[PDB]
Parts: sequence; C-alpha cells; structure tokens
Amino acid sequence: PLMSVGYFNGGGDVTAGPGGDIDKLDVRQITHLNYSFGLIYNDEKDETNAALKDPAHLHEIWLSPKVQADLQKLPALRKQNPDLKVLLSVGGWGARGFSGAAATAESRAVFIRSAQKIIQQYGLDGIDLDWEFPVNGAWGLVASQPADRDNFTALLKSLREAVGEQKLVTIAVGANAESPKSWVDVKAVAPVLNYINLMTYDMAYGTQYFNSNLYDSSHWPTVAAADKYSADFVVNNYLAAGLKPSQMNLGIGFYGRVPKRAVEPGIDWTKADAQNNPVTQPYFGPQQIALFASLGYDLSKDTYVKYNDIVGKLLNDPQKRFTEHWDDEAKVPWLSVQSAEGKPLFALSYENPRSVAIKADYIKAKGLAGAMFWEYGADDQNQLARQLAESLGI
Repeated sequence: PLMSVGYFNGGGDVTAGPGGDIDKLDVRQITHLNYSFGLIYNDEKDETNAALKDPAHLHEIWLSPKVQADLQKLPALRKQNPDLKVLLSVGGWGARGFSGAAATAESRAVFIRSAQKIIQQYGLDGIDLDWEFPVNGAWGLVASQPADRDNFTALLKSLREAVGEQKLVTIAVGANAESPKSWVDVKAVAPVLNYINLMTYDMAYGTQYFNSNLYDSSHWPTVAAADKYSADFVVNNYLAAGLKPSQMNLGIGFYGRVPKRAVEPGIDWTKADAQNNPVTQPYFGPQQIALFASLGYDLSKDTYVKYNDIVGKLLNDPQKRFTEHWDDEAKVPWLSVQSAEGKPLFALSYENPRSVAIKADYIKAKGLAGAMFWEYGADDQNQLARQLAESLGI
C-alpha cells in the first residue's frame, strides 16, 4: 500500500511564514502527517531566537506555544482519519542545533530523552528529523562538521533503540548529489528508519529555471553542470547509494519559485575567477521586481510562492500579468511575465494537478513507497493533496 505524507507547517518556518489553523485542517487524503516544526536548544553563536539560547536545556527539543497548542488538538484530527499516523518534524530549513545535539553520546541521550517525553505526552506515532544539512551546514547557514555524518547515524540508531519498534522514525534528505555521497550514510541508516522522504524540489537556483522538474527540458536548459537537477536524477542518485525504492517517498512542493537566474548572474564554479565571469545574465529589470513587490514578494529576500497564491494572486490577476505555460519535457507548468518590449520572460515553475498526477504516475511506475508534500498551508482547499490521493490510489 502506498503512502502520502503531508507536512503541516503549524509552527512557522523561515521560508513560508506564520502557521495555519489546525481546526480547519482536512486530513482524510493522507496516511501520515508531519507536524512541523520542533526546534533544538543550541549554543550556535548566530542563533537569533532567544527561546533556544537557554544553556540549561541545551540539546533538548523546544516546542513553541503554537506548536504546543496545536499538538493538544490531535485527537480531533484522528476523528477524521483513524488510521492516520502523526509525527513531529524537528528541524527545517535554517534550524540550528543538530550538529551539537548529535555530537556526543551525552548530547544524543539528552535529545533522545526529550523526544520521548514529547511523544509520550502528545500521543504521537513517531518523530521525523529534518537536518538541513549535516557536514555541509546548508552552505554555512547552520553549524556543521565532518563528524556530522557518522554522528547522525549514531543518533538515529540510539533513537530507534529508545523509541522501540512500533513508533515511527523517519528523515528528510536533500536533492544535492553530494548528500548520499558524503552528508548522510544511506546504507547505514535505512535499516533503522521506516522510510526516508526525498526533498525533490528547490532546484530553481544557479543557472536552472525549474524548481521541481521531473525530467530535464531542452526548452529551458540549465547551463552549469553543477546546477543541473531533476526529480528523476535525485531519485536515481539515492538508488545508486543503496536506498531501496520501497523505503523512499518522492517529495512534491505545492509551491513555485522565481529562479535566481532571473535576478542574479549565474556562475559556473568550475571556471577560473568564476565569481566575476558569469555564464548567464539576469533578465528581470526593476519593473518586474516592482510587479512582484506589489503582490507582497521581495525578491531580494525570498523567491517562494505558494500554490494558493499562484492561483489566487497570479493566475487570477485582474491585470492578467502572468501567463500559464506547460513544459512537456520537464512535466511542470510555469508562468511568464511581459518584458518592457512585449516578450514573455520565465517567472516561475510550480506544480498543478496535471504535474502532480504525472509524479503520482512516476511513483507507481518506479515502485517508490509514496509521496511526501510540502505543505498543507500552501495548497488551495486541498486541491493538490486530493489529486495526489486520487492518482496514487489511496
């Protein structure tokens, strides 16, 4: 039987924003819910959240008041779907603390003990760790060290022995090709986890246009080898790494991104003096930056647009400033905006019902365990969640 794992960003996130109403959450179309996010008390010098800097609770998990309030309401959710499993996600983009939490037998125990109390207390079915990312540290965003990889294994093994064999232990892993190679030991952690969720999106960076293309497009090609990604490529990288397909969920983003290539010059890092000698050039002028600004998007801060805003604000724009397209090679839709001189410019790729059905198909064909999606808050009246369930056969 196939899985559909849906994230609910109830607590807040640094990319998305303030959390949604759990009293209005419809969960009949999923098998597992990741409630996100638990955070980690930490001593990383650059942490900005004062709650987390408490040295007396270092390495424990921290549940914000909203998260606490929401987890108290799970019994009502389970009346909608009694077979449903509910996990807490700890981590998320920019969440500090894992590197230190995982570092020693002592630090791990404190973390693990903290997770047990949360599970016990709220009646959770399991825990999901989203460390973004070990060794790499999201390019210096969170503390990091070479030992993170083997440390992450130790944490997961210990966490499994503590929670036992009926609770769920799972993780998210990155698209980056380097992740199975040197950030996470996939062969060593698969035997203790129930399944792994692949973050097969957020590719609209460097010289790539598409955020979550299934395959490559000849129509809108990526220029630099290192920026060249697709859901299929990520899925194949982890199979080669030793992860069995029935242990692997394909992640789907219910959002789009404006590609960095529209606003920043693209670098191929394998060239001399790479940084001053770009391979692509931006094509958004101030007027296209103003268009996004006027819809509440500051493109120097973030490029994330949620599906319900894509439908509400962009597709249903009374000035019709965004035009819908479909790429049949990439298998995703994308939007154009008009240049000064009248021509379409590639503005963002995203997912709609058709693209989500196509990935559902691929899940079936490739024999994966299921789908994961980020996230309920970005969907339109559960439209993509429902398509995904229809198409998977849940």
